Amino acid sequence: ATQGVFTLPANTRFGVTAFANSSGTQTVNVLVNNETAATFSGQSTNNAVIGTQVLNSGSSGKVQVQVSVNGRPSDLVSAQVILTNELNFALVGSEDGTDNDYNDAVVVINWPLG
Amino acid sequence: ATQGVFTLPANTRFGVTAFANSSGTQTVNVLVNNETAATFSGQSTNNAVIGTQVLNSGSSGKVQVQVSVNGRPSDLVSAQVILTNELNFALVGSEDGTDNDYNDAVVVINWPLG
Amino acid sequence: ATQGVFTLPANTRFGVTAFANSSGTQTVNVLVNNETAATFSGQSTNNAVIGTQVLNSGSSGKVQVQVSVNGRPSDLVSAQVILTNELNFALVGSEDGTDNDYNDAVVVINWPLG
Amino acid sequence: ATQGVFTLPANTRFGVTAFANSSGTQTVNVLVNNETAATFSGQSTNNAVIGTQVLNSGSSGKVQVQVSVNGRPSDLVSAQVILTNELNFALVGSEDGTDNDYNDAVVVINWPLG
Ligand SMILES: CC(=O)N[C@H]1[C@H](O[C@H]2[C@@H](O)[C@@H](CO)O[C@@H](O[C@H]3[C@H](O[C@@H]4O[C@@H](C)[C@@H](O)[C@@H](O)[C@@H]4O)[C@@H](O)[C@H](O)O[C@@H]3CO)[C@@H]2O)O[C@H](CO)[C@@H](O[C@@H]2O[C@H](CO)[C@H](O)[C@H](O)[C@H]2O)[C@@H]1O
Ligand SMILES: CC(=O)N[C@H]1[C@H](O[C@H]2[C@@H](O)[C@@H](CO)O[C@@H](O[C@H]3[C@H](O[C@@H]4O[C@@H](C)[C@@H](O)[C@@H](O)[C@@H]4O)[C@@H](O)[C@H](O)O[C@@H]3CO)[C@@H]2O)O[C@H](CO)[C@@H](O[C@@H]2O[C@H](CO)[C@H](O)[C@H](O)[C@H]2O)[C@@H]1O
Ligand SMILES: CC(=O)N[C@H]1[C@H](O[C@H]2[C@@H](O)[C@@H](CO)O[C@@H](O[C@H]3[C@H](O[C@@H]4O[C@@H](C)[C@@H](O)[C@@H](O)[C@@H]4O)[C@@H](O)[C@H](O)O[C@@H]3CO)[C@@H]2O)O[C@H](CO)[C@@H](O)[C@@H]1O
Ligand SMILES: C[C@@H]1O[C@@H](O[C@@H]2[C@@H](O)[C@H](O)O[C@H](CO)[C@H]2O[C@@H]2O[C@H](CO)[C@H](O)[C@H](O)[C@H]2O)[C@@H](O)[C@H](O)[C@@H]1O
Ligand SMILES: [Ca+2]
Ligand SMILES: [Ca+2]
Ligand SMILES: [Ca+2]
Ligand SMILES: [Ca+2]
Ligand SMILES: [Ca+2]
Ligand SMILES: [Ca+2]
Ligand SMILES: [Ca+2]
Ligand SMILES: [Ca+2]
Repeated sequence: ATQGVFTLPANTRFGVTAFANSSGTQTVNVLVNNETAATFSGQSTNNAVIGTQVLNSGSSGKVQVQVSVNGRPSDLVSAQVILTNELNFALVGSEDGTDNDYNDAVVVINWPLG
Repeated sequence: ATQGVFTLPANTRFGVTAFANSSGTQTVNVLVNNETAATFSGQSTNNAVIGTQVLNSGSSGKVQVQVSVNGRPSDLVSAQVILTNELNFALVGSEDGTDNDYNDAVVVINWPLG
Repeated sequence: ATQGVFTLPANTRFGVTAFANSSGTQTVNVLVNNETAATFSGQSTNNAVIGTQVLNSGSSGKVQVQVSVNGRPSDLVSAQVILTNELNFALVGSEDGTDNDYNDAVVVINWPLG
Repeated sequence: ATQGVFTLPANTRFGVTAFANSSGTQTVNVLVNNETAATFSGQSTNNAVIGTQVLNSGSSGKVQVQVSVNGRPSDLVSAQVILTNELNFALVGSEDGTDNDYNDAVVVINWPLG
């Protein structure tokens, strides 16, 4: 199935934060309405934050996360979970290698903000 | 129900990260096997990452998150989600006020690392 | 925090299924737009299905699950999970006793159908 | 990523329930320790419960869901959710066609029971 694609409410600010757990430099691209809105880059094996930003979901609300490492797209796993009918998490894990730990870049999207 | 309590695998490193979305200064306490292991604080209405840390779950794997604002416990919501039977997120929201956005402090725990 | 309340897309059919795991007879009510839409009751300690129905979320999309045992409201815990940005689960557990298993009535809502 | 594979606690009873939403007849197989322990088949476009069963995770705890339509495997999506650190849902959707609704067979596993 497609992974890393989420429909947010329109015109809504959301947070996006990425963590790295890999020897490879992770490049995380966040696309809003099909256009690149943020790009994070970094390397850690200790869950460092490699980027955080606040974005607006725009007219459609479409948000897509993509991850690549040494020019190759990582395999993604994702889900959205909603707590108390209010608090939304869009979660992505990614795998750049052969161990299927799926933590190589971890991306958390959360809304609402404020 | 009790919220903000998670059983992790024993002797496992995990990340804990907190975000703020409130006019009130948030204080986030992270307990591991019933003793404080990390404390984060800050004040933002734009999702600032007020703290992030790597901890070890220790022998019994018990991790608890508590949130307070001006000495008053916040009401918590939480859940754990597991992707591809590998990648774990323990999620907490909290409410310090009257609007029930539950984002006033948001805490994300992730494992495994590395 | 409020539990067992979910906002569905309007005019959408959804399934609701309830299971029992308790010595007490479980009464499960499903409200749509603040009005009773379905009621199930039964008793099992081995996960029997005590009710299943297809409902329409109607003009409001507002769905609430309530659980009680002989006039005593059970404590609920709930969350919504979305897979591949398409497949939705609204999940409820409930506790009628002292063991905090939260399985005494379990309610699963899923959409879309068809 | 692998989907539909879950690690349960050993020697633990769990419920498994399957729903259908497709013109095609769904075949759902639930494997415990790599052998089929339950099978359900049926056709519905209205979320029929094509089967429910209580199984034991046995000595290994590995549980796998497979879905096919006249022998053709369906693509799966899955996740596990844990509420109040005690109530577990393992969730599966599947796609047999071209519309990406992922509801063609839906499988929910819950534990603990009793
Ligand atoms: C009927 C039965 O199962 N008897 C068991 C006894 O079971 C208890 C135990 O399950 C407790 C857990 O809190 O709950 C008692 O029931 C209370 C109700 O709880 C609900 O139903 C339960 C069955 C659980 O599903 C629970 O999660 C639910 O919340 C509650 O709603 C109600 O208001 O009050 C009830 C109590 O009045 C339930 O009776 O457990 C004992 C100890 O395990 C069993 O005794 C043991 O039996 C084994 C054989 O299996 C053996 O004989 C052993 O020596 C003996 O101690 C008893 O059979
Ligand atoms: C039988 C039926 O429902 N006929 C409908 C027609 O429905 C389509 C549509 O649902 C597509 C979606 O991809 O799938 C067709 O079935 C395919 C199988 O898909 C599975 O079953 C489906 C019912 C869905 O659940 C889907 O999610 C499943 O994956 C697939 O497994 C198989 O390999 O191939 C199948 C054929 O492609 C299904 O037939 O939809 C049309 C258009 O909406 C309906 O026609 C409209 O009917 C209304 C009245 O309701 C009115 O008459 C209107 O004018 C007319 O266009 C048709 O009745
Ligand atoms: C003074 C100001 O900025 N006014 C804008 C107003 O802001 C409100 C509104 O957000 C309400 C929502 O309940 O909360 C008030 O703040 C609370 C505070 O709530 C916390 O902080 C908020 C910013 C928000 O994040 C809440 O979710 C959070 O719980 C409480 O903690 C505190 O005890 O009491 C204060 C005061 O009541 C905000 O001041 O929002 C509107 C709507 O956008 C704007 O028009 C105002 O300019
Ligand atoms: C540290 C390690 O990084 C990543 O794996 C890399 C991979 O991206 C790259 O292409 O190739 C190397 C060498 O094989 C990988 O590193 C090894 O990964 C092993 C596990 O598969 C093991 O961790 C070795 O210690 C590494 O040298 C990640 O995909 C991996 O999860 C892990 O974080
Ligand atoms: Ca990896
Ligand atoms: Ca890794
Ligand atoms: Ca608030
Ligand atoms: Ca807030
Ligand atoms: Ca109970
Ligand atoms: Ca019970
Ligand atoms: Ca389909
Ligand atoms: Ca379908």
